[PDB]
Amino acid sequence: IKHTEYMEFLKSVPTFQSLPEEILSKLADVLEETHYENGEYIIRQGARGDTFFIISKGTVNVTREDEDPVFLRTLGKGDWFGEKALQGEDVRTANVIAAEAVTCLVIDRDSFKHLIGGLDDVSNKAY
Ligand SMILES: O=c1c2ncn([C@@H]3O[C@@H]4COP(=O)(O)O[C@H]4[C@H]3O)c2[nH]c2nc(-c3ccccc3)cn12
Repeated sequence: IKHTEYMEFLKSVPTFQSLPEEILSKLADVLEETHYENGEYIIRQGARGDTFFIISKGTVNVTREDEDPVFLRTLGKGDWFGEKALQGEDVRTANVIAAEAVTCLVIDRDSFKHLIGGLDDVSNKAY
């Protein structure tokens, strides 16, 4: 293997191919693979979060309640989410819901803050 599979996947993602491979190797060491089915909430707006997600398989819907939640966007393989709760306050600012069989590569806060949080795509993200 999985470490090699994770290496090969991360090297294919434009945000992460900017990273030194030794950093990619450390990420591949520590990331956890989680799996979702259609309709399964991955993140719930208003929860407190410490994890960053990279989609390695499937698609997800992002929604946010600003009564009912409005559809924001769909993300797929190679996209990522969960950074805002890692950028200051730890509140989740939107829901992310699986729309099918999903594999996310999940990075914890300690790994994120050292290895990912400085990436300009991530730190300068805007919606
Ligand atoms: O358009 C988006 C969006 N598209 C994807 N995502 C991802 O959903 C994740 C949910 O967890 P998180 O830890 O908050 O990180 C998030 C992002 O990665 C989005 N978030 C997101 N927040 C806003 C917002 C916030 C505060 C005030 C007004 C609008 C708009 N907005």
